[PDB]
Amino acid sequence: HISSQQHEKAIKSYFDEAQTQGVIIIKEGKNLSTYGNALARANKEYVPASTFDMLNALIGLENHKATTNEIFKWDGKKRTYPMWEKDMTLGEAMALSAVPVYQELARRTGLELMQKEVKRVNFGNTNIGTQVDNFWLVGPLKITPVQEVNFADDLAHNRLPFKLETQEEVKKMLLIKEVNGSKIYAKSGWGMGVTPQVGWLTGWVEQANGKKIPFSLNLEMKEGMSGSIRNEITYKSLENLGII
Ligand SMILES: *C(=O)[C@@H]([C@@H]1NC(C(=O)O)=C(S[C@@H]2CN[C@H](CNS(N)(=O)=O)C2)[C@@H]1C)[C@@H](C)O
Repeated sequence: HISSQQHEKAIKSYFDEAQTQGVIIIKEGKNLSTYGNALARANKEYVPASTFDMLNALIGLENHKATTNEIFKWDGKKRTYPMWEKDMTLGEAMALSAVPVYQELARRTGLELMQKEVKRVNFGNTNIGTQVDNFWLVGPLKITPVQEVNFADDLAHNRLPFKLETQEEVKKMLLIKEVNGSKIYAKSGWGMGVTPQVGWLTGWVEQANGKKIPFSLNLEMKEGMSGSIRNEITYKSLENLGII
């Protein structure tokens, strides 16, 4: 039916029309495919930004720094987004990308344990530096879109080196959409502490039949853009490829 030339052209056009530069990497079984309008982004390093929340949550839970029902209280200080001015569980903080919660979690884990855990799972360049509460936001920790799709593939298949229950607890936190029997699990990212800014959407689709298809979208955000472009491009791409 549809030629891969036409798939490549369609997905490129989604990035072109959002007036950005980006890539989406899709993995099917063992085969990695790179689509978009700036393919060379695929092996370039960027800050993980809020995508690190997934591994922050795995580490915190595995090491009993939190539980999935624990309510992280708002301290009452003004926050960047009014939606973050409330009490929340890790799960809620995951959907809202509430960095103050993931910062508190990182502080509980602590620098020594954080570094050792980031090494053990071999995440990105694995370097967190000396600042426990912003290493995923402004450097030194970096990761390529290929490395992110591989992380999502690992987590989707319970292959990371954490208890199965830890991985299931985090995965539950990541359900963002259901489309005709398919379930989309993903974590968004928007790094505003770097120039240029980076947008991420990394997760997988779980199809009706049980197959999991991981993906990582990576693009350049500029002041002005709506964050929902990350989602809109992702769904359009997955739909174009008949994955959903
Ligand atoms: C982490 O990257 C960063 C989070 N990440 C996001 C995000 O949307 O991925 C935000 S933006 C904030 C939370 N969601 C609201 C926007 N919704 S949407 N659909 O993206 O337009 C406002 C924030 C910058 C941490 C480090 O702050």
